[PDB]
Amino acid sequence: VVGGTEAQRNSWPSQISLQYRSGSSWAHTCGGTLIRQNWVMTAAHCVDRELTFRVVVGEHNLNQNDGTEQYVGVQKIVVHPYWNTDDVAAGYDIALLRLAQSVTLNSYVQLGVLPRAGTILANNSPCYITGWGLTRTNGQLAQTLQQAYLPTVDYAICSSSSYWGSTVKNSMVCAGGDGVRSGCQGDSGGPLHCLVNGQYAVHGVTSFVSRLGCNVTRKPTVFTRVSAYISWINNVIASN
Ligand SMILES: [Br-]
Ligand SMILES: [Br-]
Ligand SMILES: [Br-]
Ligand SMILES: [Br-]
Ligand SMILES: [Br-]
Ligand SMILES: [Br-]
Ligand SMILES: [Br-]
Ligand SMILES: [Br-]
Ligand code: NA
Ligand SMILES: [Xe]
Repeated sequence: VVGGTEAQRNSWPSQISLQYRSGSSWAHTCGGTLIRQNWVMTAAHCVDRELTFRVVVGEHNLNQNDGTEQYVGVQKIVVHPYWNTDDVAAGYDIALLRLAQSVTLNSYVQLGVLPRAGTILANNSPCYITGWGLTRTNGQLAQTLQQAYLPTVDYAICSSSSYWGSTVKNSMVCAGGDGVRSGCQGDSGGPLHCLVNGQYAVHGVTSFVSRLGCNVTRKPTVFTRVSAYISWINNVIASN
């Protein structure tokens, strides 16, 4: 998250850190959203590689004991069957991870609430992106969970020529684009939390930014629109 501020440790308890094994250690690669005690919603591109993944729930500082973490292996990965890794602009950047164990809920570990199917936010709706991704373009990961205020940019504006043109699809949510604040690498798969009727819900799964860089004016961060995938998500959880 570029231009973010440090999240309070109990503000976004469905955020997870998706990590892969590297040697005798684990490296954060992506975010995700806990949506069931044994299911995480993340971006399909996050699990393109044939790695060993784990999820950490109740994580705040990647590199320090918080006293609240639960570490759990990924037992099954269900990528959207229409996903194509060399066409992120096609969409379908969404995947569900079944955990090897059901995690325990507490103030630090809670299910993310998802929007109702079909729901589209008004232009400039209030949202926060959260994650441990780079804090600058070609920078380094955040040690502590970051949040940045990233109002939505609706499909008409974001699919216009000045913005993303035909690269963005209506199955995506755009947010930000102010040149200062953005998602960045390592935020992929994590949530966009948008305030609706007084409740935050996860409307977006972070998918991509500009090849030019993370905080690029008129290149808002692009997210998979969760409310386009509610039936998919329910079908997968019900079948697995
Ligand atoms: Br949350
Ligand atoms: Br559950
Ligand atoms: Br699998
Ligand atoms: Br269990
Ligand atoms: Br909703
Ligand atoms: Br939307
Ligand atoms: Br829809
Ligand atoms: Br749906
Ligand atoms: Na930690
Ligand atoms: Xe990203």
